[PDB]
Amino acid sequence: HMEAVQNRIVEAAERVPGVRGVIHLRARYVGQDIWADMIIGVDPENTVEQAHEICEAVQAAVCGKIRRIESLHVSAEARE
Amino acid sequence: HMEAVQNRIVEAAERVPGVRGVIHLRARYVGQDIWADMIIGVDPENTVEQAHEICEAVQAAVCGKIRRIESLHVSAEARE
Repeated sequence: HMEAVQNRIVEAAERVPGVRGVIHLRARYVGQDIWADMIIGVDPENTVEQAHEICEAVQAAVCGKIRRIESLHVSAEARE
Repeated sequence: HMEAVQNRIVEAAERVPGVRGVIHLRARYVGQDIWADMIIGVDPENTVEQAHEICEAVQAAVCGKIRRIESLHVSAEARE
């Protein structure tokens, strides 16, 4: 049941300003830890710099709320 | 490691309007489920009716965020 932990990741990410959905989330256990890779949607008219700031906020928010995560790589794509 | 689940319960409860701390939290596993009893602090000058509303909001907030909880009994005491 990774459903429970993935549901938490998504919820957490979605509550960060500028996230327009979670497009992708791959999470796996490395021992008792989670390592994850996520793609978020953002406004296409955000700058690249803003997109990088939103990714960094999501990394902070998600890692703050889900203490078992030990690696979280966040990227962004335009979403309408 | 019930520390992780109890930390989540407390955080969740503390973010509900009118909670002035978690005074007490007993949580235990009943199979894979959590059953818990909690006392929250509230403003002494809240009415008894308001205190009951805050308890009901905490029950909702906590059970909404921690899906493994299958019983949560919330009571209130005055806290300055």
